[PDB]
Amino acid sequence: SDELYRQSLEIISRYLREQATGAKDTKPMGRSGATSRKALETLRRVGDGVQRNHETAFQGMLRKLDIKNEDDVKSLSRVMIHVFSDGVTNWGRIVTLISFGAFVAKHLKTINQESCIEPLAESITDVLVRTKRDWLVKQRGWDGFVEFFHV
Ligand SMILES: O=C(O)c1ccc2c(c1)N(CC1CCC1)C[C@@]1(CCc3cc(Cl)ccc31)CO2
Repeated sequence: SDELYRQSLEIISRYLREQATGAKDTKPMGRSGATSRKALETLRRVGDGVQRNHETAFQGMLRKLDIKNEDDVKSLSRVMIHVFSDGVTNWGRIVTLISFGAFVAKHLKTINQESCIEPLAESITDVLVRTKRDWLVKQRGWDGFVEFFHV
């Protein structure tokens, strides 16, 4: 089975949902749980900071996307490919991809479209893993993510 994909989706899904609801999911993690738990803590620390440091730009892009429904949510894939995939890859940019995804998740809750949060997480994971697998594998995947941001 595609383990990198499965793990990425669990991490991204949990962060997005936690960010939108303000509550942690206490379900145990799936495979590679230890690493996934550390990746989630890393994301809470660096992801939350990113949304604040670039809050104005984040509010500007959200406005531009003018999300009101599911079709609008489905159009986000093309934008992520255009902006994230078409550029030099580094951990900072992957954190921005996921951090803005969480910013959108919060927005989805505000307009009562929470059911779109998991599909959004799946869209983000598709872009990340399916367009940057070689890079991720070379940087040791999520174990590398955790080491890179280690305090
Ligand atoms: O400049 C960078 O290094 C950078 C790196 C990655 C990025 C972006 C910028 N994005 C644009 C910025 C401007 C304020 C957010 C967000 C985006 C594009 C739409 C989108 C929709 C969703 Cl659901 C998630 C992530 C993204 C693609 O991920």
